[PDB]
Amino acid sequence: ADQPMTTAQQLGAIVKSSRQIMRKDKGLNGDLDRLPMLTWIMFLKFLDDLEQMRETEAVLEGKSFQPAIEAPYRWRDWAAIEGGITGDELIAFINNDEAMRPDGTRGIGLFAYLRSLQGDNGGDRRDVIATVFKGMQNRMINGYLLRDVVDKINGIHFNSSEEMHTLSRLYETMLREMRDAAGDSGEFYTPRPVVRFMVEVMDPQLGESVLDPACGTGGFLVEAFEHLERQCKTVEDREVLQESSIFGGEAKSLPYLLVQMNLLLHGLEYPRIDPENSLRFPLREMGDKDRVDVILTNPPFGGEEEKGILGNFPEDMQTAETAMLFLQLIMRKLKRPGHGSDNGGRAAVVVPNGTLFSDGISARIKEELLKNFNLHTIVRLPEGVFAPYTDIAGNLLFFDRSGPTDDIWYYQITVPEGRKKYTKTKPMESHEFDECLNWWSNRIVNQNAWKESASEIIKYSESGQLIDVNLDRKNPNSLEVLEH
Repeated sequence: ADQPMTTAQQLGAIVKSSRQIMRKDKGLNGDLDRLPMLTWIMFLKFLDDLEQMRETEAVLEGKSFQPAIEAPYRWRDWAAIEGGITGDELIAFINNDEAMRPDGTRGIGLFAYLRSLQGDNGGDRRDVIATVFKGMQNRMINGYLLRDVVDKINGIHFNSSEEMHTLSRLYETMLREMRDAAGDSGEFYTPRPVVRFMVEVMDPQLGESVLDPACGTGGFLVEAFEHLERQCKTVEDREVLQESSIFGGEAKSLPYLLVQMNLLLHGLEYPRIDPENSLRFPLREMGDKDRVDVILTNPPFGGEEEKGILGNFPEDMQTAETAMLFLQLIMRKLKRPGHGSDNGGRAAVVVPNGTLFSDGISARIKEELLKNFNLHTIVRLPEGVFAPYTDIAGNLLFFDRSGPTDDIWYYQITVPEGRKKYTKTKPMESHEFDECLNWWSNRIVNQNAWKESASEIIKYSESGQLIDVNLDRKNPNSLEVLEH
């Protein structure tokens, strides 16, 4: 019988006790420094335990195994040995281009090794590990303290990939919270129930490509991958899964590293995450070679882009509003029909009310959307869904590239009785999407769902000038439509 997995309480203890050890290291200043430290250490530990499971699996399947990391650079070589390399010797092994290694031989140091990893066949998990470590550095100065942290993390344990994923989830929650513990009052996060709903209705299929141009710590991409993994029945299916073309963009350092790490731990060979501004490329240079089957995303609800970015967009669509520029990017990146599928690509996009009611340049963007894509469903959510980052209401746009919009289904979810908005401590829950899920493939008008028409929504003057595309439509059954 194998030892039980680390419990949630135990993971918390390890994380807190490690941070408290870090408070003694003069090389580290606050969670700004401590959280990336914990993260690379935790990653090398998780990765090696995963590699053990993969090696074991390959032996059972009579298949060859290729380690991502080779001895003596694996966790089991340098970290897992009681009373192993420590003090100045440890710092040297970590930091140096060349150092005495844990096996008593001189060679390249750990970070230098990880940063110089490269895939055989034109890019694999080793190249992603290298990119991750090129974006991190060891800031601890005291090797005895580093060793002490490594000894705590070494005690983490799991028996399967699923157990590992549970701990990864818990860890990411701790980080976000720590980074919400009155230190950095900010960031933004799509709640899990909203992500799962969006992935469930989008139903990504093995063989499809997926993009999230604002993937954060990778919520949509990881959920998409797990959804894809449930479809595998054969060895061939598994290869398709692991070689999936999965793309992301994320501007924030730690989240950028976290999405790459989690996808690698899920078995994706090459998460393709761009750390720079997703809006920086000329849409007009984009073509079929650039397009994807599925887009799952919660772009920013607000903000403005610098003027240099605007030049990348059509002359009549140069709004500085980030949320609207992302909408154009997403439209551009959907596969056109007749390129592997009949409907072309499909997108699910979280937008604020402002996107819906906006006018001017935004109306032109929405006209283009309605004329060239099928915006078949808009699900409208209660205020508070994104608490505590903002109480603003959210909406989910579902569109594909099949052709122009005709009828648009609206579906409004209401906050449970007696409450007016969700809260951090009382968040929205998955069961609340059940009614919508069942309705999705059995659409009828009712208390929550109604139809609008694109030709009614888009308004032109007699000259044919565009006057309005207002998608902020209210539930005709609601009382706001009754007594205004």
